[PDB]
Amino acid sequence: SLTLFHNPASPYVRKVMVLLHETGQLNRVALQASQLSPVAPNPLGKIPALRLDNGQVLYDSRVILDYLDQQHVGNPLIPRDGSARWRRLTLAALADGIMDASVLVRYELALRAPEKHWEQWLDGQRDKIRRALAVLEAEAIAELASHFDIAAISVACALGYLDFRHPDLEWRQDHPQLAAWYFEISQRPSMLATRPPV
Amino acid sequence: SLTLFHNPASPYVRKVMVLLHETGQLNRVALQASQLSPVAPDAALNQDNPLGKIPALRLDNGQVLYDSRVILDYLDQQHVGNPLIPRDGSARWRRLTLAALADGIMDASVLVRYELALRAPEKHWEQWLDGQRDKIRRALAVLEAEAIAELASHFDIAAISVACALGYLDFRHPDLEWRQDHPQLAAWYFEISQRPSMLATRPP
Ligand SMILES: N[C@@H](CCC(=O)N[C@@H](CSCCC(=O)O)C(=O)NCC(=O)O)C(=O)O
Repeated sequence: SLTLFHNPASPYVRKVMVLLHETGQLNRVALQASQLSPVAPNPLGKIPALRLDNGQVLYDSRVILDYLDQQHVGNPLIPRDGSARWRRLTLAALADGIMDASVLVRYELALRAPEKHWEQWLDGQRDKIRRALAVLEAEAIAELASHFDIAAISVACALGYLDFRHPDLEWRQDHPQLAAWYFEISQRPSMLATRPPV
Repeated sequence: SLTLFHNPASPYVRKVMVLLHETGQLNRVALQASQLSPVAPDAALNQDNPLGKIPALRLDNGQVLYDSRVILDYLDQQHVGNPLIPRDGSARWRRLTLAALADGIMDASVLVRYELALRAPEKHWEQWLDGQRDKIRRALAVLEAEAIAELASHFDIAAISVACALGYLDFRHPDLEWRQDHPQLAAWYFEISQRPSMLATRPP
């Protein structure tokens, strides 16, 4: 079968796992436990990475999601053409950017020695997250609710990661519509099954 | 019109500019200059891309696309020549994976630039810097070992992305040697650097 190089904490892996659940493809993929190397190091250790039967490996998560969305016969979760394609992919990119910034803040606080922390840098990354959440609340609520697709899955996983690694960034208070949407989609079997450990 | 947030230093912007040049679409896209960093944001950019990153592409109706991969995907469908991103089949995912390899080199290279140029020297995290150096080297080794013929076969999304990553290494990290251990990649890069699209999009 397909082998997915996997880690249960990664929000980028989670996107893939949620799509697999949602599209009924989970039983087609074997999860290979894979080691994180955030400080210093599937020869490139890409996570997620998807190995096909010829030994060739696909990455990163966006490429893997694109591939997997074409292997099932249900409604596509990534629009194949038209304005909706780039709108949903931009919303997904917005979510990926929330993840990128969240991961940078996490790696700094969890892995860099305190003496080497840079507050202006950390605040700059926090600001990206705040600005992105504001856009979602102001512009994207109806859009997210319309279809649990590439955009909704990516945002959901970004929000899950914020709760997981950054509980002290309270985001529900200033984004109540996003909070209500998230509470609901959090109960989907795909989301329940893919929560990060501890 | 279309408006692209732009500077000549960014290799992600460069991928877009190279595609525009290769596909004959430059005269459709206005450039809006952006100077920015995570500690010095562009407030005009932030109103369009809340992540505060370039490229971002404002469409005629004011809808904004980002990040670079989304913009490349859109622009590749706005010309009637051979696509630079395969739209069907195994080739799509191989070429996009190679592009992702290149984007990984760029991502690491940019984080290293910000560490060395912006963060105070006494706060430089040597062990992480070493890690990033190694991650870049391993990616280059994979290109050298596995992808040379593939890159030379078509100057497409994969070739453009790799080329922009190499240009960025030379630009921001000239003291990081990459040619010595990757001669086939170096030779390919020397050849495609002579393409008009590459010559026209060099960093300052
Ligand atoms: N995923 C995005 C990444 C884009 C990206 O990181 N762009 C960089 C400039 S590269 C040039 C840095 C330099 O001056 O050397 C950028 O906008 N940095 C601003 C910031 O992170 O605040 C994409 O693919 O478009």
